[PDB]
Amino acid sequence: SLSEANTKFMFDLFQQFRKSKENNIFYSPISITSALGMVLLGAKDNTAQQIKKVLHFDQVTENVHHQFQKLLTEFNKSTDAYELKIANKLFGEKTYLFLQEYLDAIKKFYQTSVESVDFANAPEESRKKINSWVESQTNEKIKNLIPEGNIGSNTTLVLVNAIYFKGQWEKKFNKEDTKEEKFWPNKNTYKSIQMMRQYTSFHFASLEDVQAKVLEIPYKGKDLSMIVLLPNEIDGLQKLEEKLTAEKLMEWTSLQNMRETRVDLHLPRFKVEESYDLKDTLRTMGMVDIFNGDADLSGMTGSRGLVLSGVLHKAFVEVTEEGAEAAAATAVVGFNEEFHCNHPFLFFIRQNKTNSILFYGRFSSP
Repeated sequence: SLSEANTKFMFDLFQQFRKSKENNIFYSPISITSALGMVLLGAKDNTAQQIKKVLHFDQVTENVHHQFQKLLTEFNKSTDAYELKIANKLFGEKTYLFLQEYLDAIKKFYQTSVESVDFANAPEESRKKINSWVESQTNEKIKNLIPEGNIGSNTTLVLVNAIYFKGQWEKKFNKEDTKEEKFWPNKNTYKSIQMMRQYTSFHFASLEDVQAKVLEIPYKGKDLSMIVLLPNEIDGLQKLEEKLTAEKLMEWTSLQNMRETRVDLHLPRFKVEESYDLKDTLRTMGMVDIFNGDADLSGMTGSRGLVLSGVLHKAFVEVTEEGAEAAAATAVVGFNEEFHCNHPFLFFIRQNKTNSILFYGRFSSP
């Protein structure tokens, strides 16, 4: 199952991300999968086999690219209550020729469009053009995706994925009920925060065992939901993080294993913005040939010689009384019950029909 593969890669990412100093974590695993999927399509031999393993695409069954193409289709839908959109794009050096085969394949499986830019003579201005396209696909929430240092006059390829979601809560919060309260990042310390509050019935589950609770907060239309995992104890997050695997997430957070239940939901207004340099991270995870001289990306060009210089990700979420807005992008460069979220919690945004986790995060502090 592909949904499962993507969710496993999501946890493999999370364990790496835990090592940086940043308190909050927020990223789109699907955006990253999509960008690396476009790289895989042009990879060969061992270069390809390492990518497949990192993405868990070697564990999907029946061609994976076809299954991903079906997913991409589902992720482009707007109603009156929400917008979800995803796009893939290839920016190549103007004078540089890709295999028609490779172009047809990314067009077909990843809906990728192609734009030619002048990296050779204008690498800085090319950088800024890619960064603006990304703004343009993210309601301007992802700015400066690719910082200086990453594009040069020898750059021949930047593959980019952008994903954007904005949706209304099915049951909105009343701004009149929002109040300043303390948020405790640790047992013995606090920061002020605007706490939204409502009493309503939601699918709920108590996970007595990791000493946590789970809540589903639907978006209007119920195509998407935000799932939140709240440790029972102020300091219990570290255990929950150790025990939450893809298999456990799938069990605990399915409708099947939750129940409609009335909850004083207290959820803070919050905003998270984070950046990731993914090169060394993916290297650790198993993707080595692609970043060095062994690289085989001859499926892109017809011969070896292309190597990836970087992989960058940036992500944004904001939660308000009306709903939530979430965005991310990835660049690859080549050459009765209470649920009170007043201490750290995990959250994610899921597309319910496909069971896909589009965005995943940890809120540790305002």
